[PDB]
Amino acid sequence: SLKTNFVKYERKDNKDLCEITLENDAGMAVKVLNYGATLEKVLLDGENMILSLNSPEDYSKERNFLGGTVGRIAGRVRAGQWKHGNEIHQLPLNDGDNHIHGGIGTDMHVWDFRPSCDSEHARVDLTLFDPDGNNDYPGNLKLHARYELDNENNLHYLLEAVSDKLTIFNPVNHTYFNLGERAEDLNLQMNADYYLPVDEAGLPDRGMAEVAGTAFDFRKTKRIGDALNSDDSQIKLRNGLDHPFILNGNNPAALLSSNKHRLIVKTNAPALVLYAGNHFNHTGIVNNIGQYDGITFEAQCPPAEGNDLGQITLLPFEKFKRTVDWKFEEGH
Amino acid sequence: SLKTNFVKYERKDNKDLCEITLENDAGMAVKVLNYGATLEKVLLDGENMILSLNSPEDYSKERNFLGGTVGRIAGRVRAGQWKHGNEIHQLPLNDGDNHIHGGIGTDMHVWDFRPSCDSEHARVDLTLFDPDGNNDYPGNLKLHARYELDNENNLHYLLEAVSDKLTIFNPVNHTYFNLGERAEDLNLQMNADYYLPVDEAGLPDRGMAEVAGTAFDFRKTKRIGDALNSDDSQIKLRNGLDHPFILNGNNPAALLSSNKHRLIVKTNAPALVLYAGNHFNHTGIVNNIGQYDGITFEAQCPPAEGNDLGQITLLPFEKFKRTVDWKFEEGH
Amino acid sequence: SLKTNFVKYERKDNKDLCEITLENDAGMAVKVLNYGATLEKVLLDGENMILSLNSPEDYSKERNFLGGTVGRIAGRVRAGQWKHGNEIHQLPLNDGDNHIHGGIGTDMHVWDFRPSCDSEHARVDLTLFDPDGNNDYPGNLKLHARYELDNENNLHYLLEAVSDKLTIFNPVNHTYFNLGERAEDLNLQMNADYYLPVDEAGLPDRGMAEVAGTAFDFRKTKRIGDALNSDDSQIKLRNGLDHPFILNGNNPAALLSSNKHRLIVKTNAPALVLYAGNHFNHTGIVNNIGQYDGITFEAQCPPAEGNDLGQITLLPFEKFKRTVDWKFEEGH
Amino acid sequence: SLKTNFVKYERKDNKDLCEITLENDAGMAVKVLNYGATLEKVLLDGENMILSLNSPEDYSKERNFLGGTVGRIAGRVRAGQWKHGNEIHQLPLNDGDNHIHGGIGTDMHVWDFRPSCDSEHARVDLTLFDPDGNNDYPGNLKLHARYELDNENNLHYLLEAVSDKLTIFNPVNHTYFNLGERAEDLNLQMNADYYLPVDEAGLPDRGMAEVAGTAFDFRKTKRIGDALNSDDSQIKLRNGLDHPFILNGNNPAALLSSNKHRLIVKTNAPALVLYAGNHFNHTGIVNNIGQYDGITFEAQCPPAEGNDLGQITLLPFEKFKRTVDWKFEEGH
Ligand SMILES: [Cl-]
Ligand SMILES: [Cl-]
Ligand SMILES: [Cl-]
Ligand SMILES: [Cl-]
Ligand SMILES: [Cl-]
Ligand SMILES: [Cl-]
Ligand SMILES: [Cl-]
Ligand SMILES: [Cl-]
Ligand SMILES: [Mg+2]
Ligand SMILES: [Mg+2]
Ligand SMILES: [Mg+2]
Ligand SMILES: [Mg+2]
Ligand SMILES: [Mg+2]
Ligand SMILES: [Mg+2]
Ligand SMILES: [Mg+2]
Ligand SMILES: [Mg+2]
Repeated sequence: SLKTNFVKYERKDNKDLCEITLENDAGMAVKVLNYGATLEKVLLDGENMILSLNSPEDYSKERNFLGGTVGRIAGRVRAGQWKHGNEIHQLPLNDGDNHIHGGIGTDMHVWDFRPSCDSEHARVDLTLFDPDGNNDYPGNLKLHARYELDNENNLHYLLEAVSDKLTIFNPVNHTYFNLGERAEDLNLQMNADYYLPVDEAGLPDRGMAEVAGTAFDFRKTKRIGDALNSDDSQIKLRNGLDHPFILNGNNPAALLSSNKHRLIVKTNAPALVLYAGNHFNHTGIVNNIGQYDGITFEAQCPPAEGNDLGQITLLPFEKFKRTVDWKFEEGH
Repeated sequence: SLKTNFVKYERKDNKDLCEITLENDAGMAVKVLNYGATLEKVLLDGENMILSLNSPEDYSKERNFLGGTVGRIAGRVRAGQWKHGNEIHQLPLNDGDNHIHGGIGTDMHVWDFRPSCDSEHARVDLTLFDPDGNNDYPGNLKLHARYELDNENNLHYLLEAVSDKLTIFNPVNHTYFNLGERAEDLNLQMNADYYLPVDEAGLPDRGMAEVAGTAFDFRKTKRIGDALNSDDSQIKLRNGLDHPFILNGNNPAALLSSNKHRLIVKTNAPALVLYAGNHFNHTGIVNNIGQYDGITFEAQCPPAEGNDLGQITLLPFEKFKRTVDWKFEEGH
Repeated sequence: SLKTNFVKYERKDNKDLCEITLENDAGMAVKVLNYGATLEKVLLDGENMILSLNSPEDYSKERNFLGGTVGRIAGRVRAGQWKHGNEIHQLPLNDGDNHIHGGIGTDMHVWDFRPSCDSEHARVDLTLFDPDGNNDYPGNLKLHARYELDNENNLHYLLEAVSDKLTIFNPVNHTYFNLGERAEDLNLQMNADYYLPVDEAGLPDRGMAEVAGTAFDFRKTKRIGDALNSDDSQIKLRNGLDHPFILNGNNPAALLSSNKHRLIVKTNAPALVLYAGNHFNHTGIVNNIGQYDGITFEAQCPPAEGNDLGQITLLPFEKFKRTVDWKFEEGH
Repeated sequence: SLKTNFVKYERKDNKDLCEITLENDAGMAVKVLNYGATLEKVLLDGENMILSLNSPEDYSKERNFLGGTVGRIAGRVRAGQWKHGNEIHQLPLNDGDNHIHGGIGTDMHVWDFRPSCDSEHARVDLTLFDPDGNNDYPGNLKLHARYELDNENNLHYLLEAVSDKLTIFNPVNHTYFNLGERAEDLNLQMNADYYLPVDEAGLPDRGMAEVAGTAFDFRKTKRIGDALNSDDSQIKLRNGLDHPFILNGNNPAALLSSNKHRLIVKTNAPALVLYAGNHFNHTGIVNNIGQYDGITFEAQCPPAEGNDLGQITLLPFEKFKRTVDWKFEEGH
């Protein structure tokens, strides 16, 4: 049967930290932490399809992002500045001259949760209240995340939010995928004809450039390591992939594959930000993960070159809705 | 036919007090009072499945909770305090050092009502306006309760609300179930692996504890009286069950049974607070009910240990929606 | 075919006054005025089922109510006063010591309109903006009325509204029905066990009274004239029927019949206010209508005895929705 | 397959200008610019059905309107004044004594965009944030435009918006149609019995006039050039058609035809404003288009004679929704 359960493993911020398991009748078990509404593991016949830390306890010892619901804004904001009309709002500069990842972001907070299931799905709904002014963002914000598993081995991620003030909001699920192997060795096809080259600060500075003729061309199936180990100046600059790709609208958004498994990625986001875990090195808390072991498909609106953030602006009471679907299937 | 009617029996607060009857074609009659949007009786072939007072008039003579729509917050709030950001709001201390049951709560107000029916349901919709600042709660609040009976002997309870200010809201239906017998003698199975132990003040103080190895273990069908008459320190502390149970997500939330009847409880709440009518003693207005005659399944977000009430916070204009389904069927 | 059209006949308030015709394939033609979103005629095989003035031009010469969308509040408000919390708002005293019919109400304004049709319906949607403070009511208000005709000779009336401020709103469609004859001679059955007796000022003063044993008993089919010509003190007081009836929830709300036609009335309102055109006398602008020629079924929340108007209070941005269905069929 | 793609061709306002192509399996390709959410081309078996500039780059060199999403208000506002209650708001006088086309309107802004497709549709969703006070309009505004192509050669246009302040909003899609020929030579049938004659300033001054007996009568199929070359005083005044037509509600709103093609126009707007490109003259940036080469069917609420703009007033948080459907089919 489709079923759910959870176990409490710790306390943080006067709240319980739990590990929630969703199971189906098709060989899949999904593990979620209410800490950061974090996707911890995706087990297909016992094999983990994503990067995970050594233990659930490890996730809250420091900020390592993997699996997390990162907000209020995932990625960078130039000079931490948001201009609307003749007004500019200043966000905290936690990334040198810029702002990144919401400051002390939502991936670091303990969310409330509620598991449920029916004849078609096993799911967990998570909620978080973030007060007006937290990390200098305007608006009381209510966030709702759902991870929902069906019998077709599709894991659906839904992230909804509402603010009571004009604000900016562009969160992302920060899961790294490896299909039980290493992302460097995996094949990728992606329906994106353009990417955003970035500057030394890691932000776009000239809008879209064609992927054609560059390391970023995944229009035809290509080994990820071919891009990572190329002499491409943008790859060298960011020590691997660390780049927004602008989707062309054809389905699926991305298809990641090994000889044994395939992952089909779909989303209502306009972009995928691909980061190949360029900084991992088998040390510290994350000693079980090395460089290029996993790759994100961060489904969000792309980071912007400057203070025009119209795309990610929410009116008071406007419903934000992000969907991502990760479908796991058998290889060729 | 599915049908409705009502009778006026009294006046209170310059309004009429009525008793509304919903009937189906499957042997069920449900009686509702617009006073407190209160579930008065659930008759299955003439046999009452819930605790009821001697007469409808008795419900409004004093606060005895049974059947009532208790709000704005059912249960306790530590120190009556709600912290959001750097702001704390103080609620009335009607429970010693703490706040309980909304002060002069919604179970004590006269709601407006409207019966209706169709080929599938007989229902009554009830509404209440609670002004900003009543019982020191922020926000004008509009509440809508519905009791809806179908031909499958399911009684659906829907409780919706909206506030025009940032506020806190966690109401509950306070029906006590007995299946025409005494709850102490009934069997219970409940899909909850954790409960919240409470302190001397009746509030949680350490988050979840496993039900395994305690009186609170209803994972396998167990006579309620076995828990009530056990030497468990938490049972002794609260003179019986008076505890939040955190649901594991598997269906149903609870199954209460006698040899003759079963009640299947489903809800979109994350918790059930179980209270076994520990204080009843066949005296006063409630002289027809004794200790442990009935048990609640209060479907709400759980009472919290402190002033972090994020789970029950509503933005202005945010729709709150609680569902409970009580399905009555024949025994084994 | 289901079809619509309109003709312009006059100018008022720098706007065009039009008469809109909805037609079906089942012998029905419905005439609507954008002046007051007014139901002008309901023609079944050429025979008018409702009271109408001599000409469309007559409707805007003075306030005669028939067919009109009367708001913001249809009927009386005691002392013109609305109490919410510790605040009381004062409405204009256009009814002696009381307020009635919204002051210079929405039945006196020129609405915008748009006809449309499809394979199932012919309809006209009408809209009106009423500014904050008009007739001393709070809130900018957007009203939307729809008259929609199908091939089953059902005319659906939908009235929706939203305010940007906490406010009170209880409009009604003021159509008088006669089935091409005189209402005094028609039979009526109504699923209401209670009515609200009124005082000398025409307002309720003691809540519900049983219809049983009074002129107001239409639980079993009865000639309307039997009530009108009875010695009942409430009938004498109001010179006929002028009374709220509280619906019991069984279907339909009312059934009005002659030997040739029947009208089946359904509504999502809790009450019908019945007024038998007690003041008409074949004089003035309305010289074609005499006493008791038609009867309203004003589907609204009932007039209240005092300043507690919780039932009709709207939060800012709360959607009000009233439906009425008038189905015309062949007699027995 | 239904498919989408886009190409970047320029930069403007620190954003990329792209040309988005939607294609189906029925011979249609639609080209959209994110600059002004502009409909650039509609190709049916290689033949363009609408007016287009020489190149996508031409659209942003100056304001020429064709294809554009023109807002916040398309068309004129008398004296630039909006009266609500006792308040009047003043808009910029960019049209002599009047206001027109939103000032520096939304057809001149770079919108964000996202293509997508499925088994039934190929679409592009575009969004724009317009700050409070831009062009002296109140309210932060979020606009969403969608162009959606199906396999029946219907192109659907959806335009939605929400403001956080009481405001006025009446945008339009400004596509000119020619069916690969010249509009002057095309036949038109239109289900509108009334038009709004205009004054020297191009605004209505007397409400509706019958089309019967005038050049504006398209109730029966008529060559557009017959109206354009007539001696009608309103045609002479505006150098061709430049007039609101008020729809009668029968389907379709308009049918434009050549010997080879037909265009079926449907809309939820109450009016179509018809402008026959009266000013084009094969000079300047638009040197490829001459007088009467194309005709708009601007689906909006009609321009008003004065400061009563109730029809186009939006409450804060009220959802505006315009639909237009353009279906292209084979001729007779
Ligand atoms: Cl801006
Ligand atoms: Cl490494
Ligand atoms: Cl907080
Ligand atoms: Cl006892
Ligand atoms: Cl009140
Ligand atoms: Cl008379
Ligand atoms: Cl006004
Ligand atoms: Cl020319
Ligand atoms: Mg601060
Ligand atoms: Mg390694
Ligand atoms: Mg106070
Ligand atoms: Mg006893
Ligand atoms: Mg005033
Ligand atoms: Mg007469
Ligand atoms: Mg300004
Ligand atoms: Mg030419």
